[PDB]
Amino acid sequence: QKLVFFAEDVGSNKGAIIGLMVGGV
Amino acid sequence: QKLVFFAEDVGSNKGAIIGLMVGGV
Amino acid sequence: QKLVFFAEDVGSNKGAIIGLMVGGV
Amino acid sequence: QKLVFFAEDVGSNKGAIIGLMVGGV
Amino acid sequence: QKLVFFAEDVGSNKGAIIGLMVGGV
Amino acid sequence: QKLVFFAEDVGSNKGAIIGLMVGGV
Repeated sequence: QKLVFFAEDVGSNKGAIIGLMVGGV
Repeated sequence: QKLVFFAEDVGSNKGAIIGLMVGGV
Repeated sequence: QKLVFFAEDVGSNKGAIIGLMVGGV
Repeated sequence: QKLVFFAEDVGSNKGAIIGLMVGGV
Repeated sequence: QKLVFFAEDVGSNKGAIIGLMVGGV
Repeated sequence: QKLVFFAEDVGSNKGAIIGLMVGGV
């Protein structure tokens, strides 16, 4: 008997998350 | 009998998280 | 019998987390 | 002249993030 | 002239982050 | 002229971060 439980990149961020961006005012 | 429990990159951040960015005012 | 329990990069930060950035005022 | 820059819960976690959960084997 | 830069819960964790949880084997 | 720069709970942890938890083997 062999069992494998595999989970990867769960709720993970590998990119850009930005609330807001303003070049100027 | 063989059992494997594997979990990787759970809730992990490998990118940029920024609340806000302003180039100037 | 063989059992393996492995967990990596759980809640870990390997990138930039910044509350705010202002280039100037 | 009044400026406001406001951000909340940017990339934040509220609630459960679970890679895997097994009741039993 | 009044400026405000405000940020909260940026990349913060509230609640549980669990890589793996097994009731028993 | 009044400027405010405000940040809270940046990359902070409240609650449990658990890599793995096993009831018993």
